[PDB]
Amino acid sequence: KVFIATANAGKAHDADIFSVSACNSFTVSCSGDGYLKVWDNKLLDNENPKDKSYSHFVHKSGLHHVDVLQAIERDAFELCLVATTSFSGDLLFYRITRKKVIFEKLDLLDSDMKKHSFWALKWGASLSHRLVATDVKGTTYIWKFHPFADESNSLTLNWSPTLELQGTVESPMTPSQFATSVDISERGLIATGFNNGTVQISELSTLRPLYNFENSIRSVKFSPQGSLLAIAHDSNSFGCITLYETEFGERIGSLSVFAHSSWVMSLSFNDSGETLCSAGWDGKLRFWDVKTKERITTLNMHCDDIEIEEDILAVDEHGDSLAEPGVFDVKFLKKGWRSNESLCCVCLDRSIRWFR
Repeated sequence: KVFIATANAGKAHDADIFSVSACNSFTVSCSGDGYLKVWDNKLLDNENPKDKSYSHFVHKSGLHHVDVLQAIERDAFELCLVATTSFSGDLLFYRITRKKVIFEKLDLLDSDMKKHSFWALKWGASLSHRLVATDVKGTTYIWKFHPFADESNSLTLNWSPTLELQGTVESPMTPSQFATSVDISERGLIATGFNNGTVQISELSTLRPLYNFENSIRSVKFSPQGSLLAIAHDSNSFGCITLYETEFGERIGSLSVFAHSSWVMSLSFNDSGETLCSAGWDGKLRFWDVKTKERITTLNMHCDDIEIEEDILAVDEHGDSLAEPGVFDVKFLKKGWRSNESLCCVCLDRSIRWFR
């Protein structure tokens, strides 16, 4: 397979772009500058992404994670939610709607929850939608989202959302350590990565530990099937991918040629679960055939890739070259989301890039 550049935005944020997510309607990025940025997916015949972009300030501590949920509520109510976590440990919620794109901050968490310092997060789309998050102390949280507070509000489509804590699962290790990453599968499995190289899988709806196994985990992603778990982890300055069968937790394989000459920062399975994209701090997006565990293609990121020459960022804050900017995050987009499976990544040169 061959992936090609379709659109990009240089100097997209005023600070580092740590995380990116997408739904049918739009890609959303978040940055250490404190802003969310929404990017229309229905972009035109090579039109400037920035002209179809909408920013919203969230928290001056900066944002390090963002995920978007988009569904229709019984052919009636368009539901589009963004969750993002800040460096202060806050976990903020915004409803998104369309003169054009509007952000509405939601008050969902109680006082008890707000004492935690949230890190990683992930929506579990459709009986109600779920959300999962970690905090820095190593605990994972599981909520159920409701667009309507009671049935009277539901019967009138009266927006009044709540978040109901289903419970938590705790960190296996001696003293508890930083939980860097999370995911939730379609089959109902939760996986949590930690900064000591450990990973604990728990059962959703039980919320009880099933098992675990043992340098820091950076990303954790269930394949769409749910039968395989890909894990990015540091290992003596290099970045490694280890695959695990998901039932007993046996390691079944790995991806190499180590996976990246520097850290593997993020993972993203395509829709079929056949391809796996690795985002690397070496500034590479490598794609892996999952079944044969074999590298298929590589995209090398360069600061001079930016279509508008004016917002090429060739040098960082200290004078060091951004010739090959590391990739903070990557996400596969479904077939018909962009204007044929798409992809999006965000890199150290403060750029966001769409492909294929």
